[PDB]
Amino acid sequence: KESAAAKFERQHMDSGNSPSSSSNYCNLMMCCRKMTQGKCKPVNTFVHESLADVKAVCSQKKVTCKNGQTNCYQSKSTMRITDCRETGSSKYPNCAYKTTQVEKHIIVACGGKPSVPVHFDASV
Amino acid sequence: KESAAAKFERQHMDSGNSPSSSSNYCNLMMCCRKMTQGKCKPVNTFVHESLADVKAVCSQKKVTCKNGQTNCYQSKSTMRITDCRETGSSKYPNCAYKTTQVEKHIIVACGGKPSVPVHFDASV
Ligand SMILES: O=c1ccn([C@@H]2O[C@H](COP(=O)(O)OP(=O)(O)O)[C@@H](O)[C@H]2O)c(=O)[nH]1
Ligand SMILES: O=c1ccn([C@@H]2O[C@H](COP(=O)(O)OP(=O)(O)O)[C@@H](O)[C@H]2O)c(=O)[nH]1
Repeated sequence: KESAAAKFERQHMDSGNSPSSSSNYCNLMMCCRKMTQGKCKPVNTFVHESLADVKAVCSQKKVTCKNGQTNCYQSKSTMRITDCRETGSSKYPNCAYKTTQVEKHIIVACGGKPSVPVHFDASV
Repeated sequence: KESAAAKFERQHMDSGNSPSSSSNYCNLMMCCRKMTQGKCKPVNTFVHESLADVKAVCSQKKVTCKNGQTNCYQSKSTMRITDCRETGSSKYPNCAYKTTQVEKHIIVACGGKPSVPVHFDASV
């Protein structure tokens, strides 16, 4: 069971950062979205366009998936995204990331009926 | 089991204009620090000072806790803190927070051995 001291540190301590630390976006988001459990997911992209716009990519340009699957689609326009990449100094369970703001076309794999994004393949 | 569509939304979607803005600090932190699981914690403060400085409060000015417990202590000096307060628009599981930065004395409950902060009581 989590100690009261550890609980206080979790709920109330942020010694290493401040709200103005914009570079801290990936650290917090990778944590929030449960991609730092068991191991640090080394690379992950968040998309800041609407869900509707990202869903619409499944009806846009058909392209080769990096893994050779044939259900990938490239966005018709660039999108505002953030790449989160684990730093060389990063070490589990303290997963540290570099935050890179980018505007590139995205490639997603689509699946299901209706066909919706299921995997982020790449930016180009 | 988490659907593929939902997994993509969790891993790859953060729709919005200024994702890394200081205004989003509480949204990110309250999620990462596990205070939005089950329900939105309505009010929470993060402290930007060193753990040593916060621990030092346990040997400073004794004050009664808001709840009548007798193990609270007030910091002799002000500390850099961030208050996170639920917005009007906020409703679980879409917890939404207003981020406000202030410099105030903190009041914490101290417990255990060594006596360390275990609860954040108030700022003054
Ligand atoms: O630009 C990228 C590249 C990869 N990924 C994620 O990283 C995972 C796999 O990483 P990558 O393809 O780079 O390495 P590999 O699959 O060869 O191990 C994928 O599931 C994606 O979710 C991402 O979010 N953005
Ligand atoms: O300035 C504050 C006041 C409250 N809290 C947190 O909010 C919880 C309860 O809030 P409070 O006692 O102030 O009001 P209550 O919810 O009991 O009516 C506490 O456990 C604290 O962790 C906080 O972080 N900062």
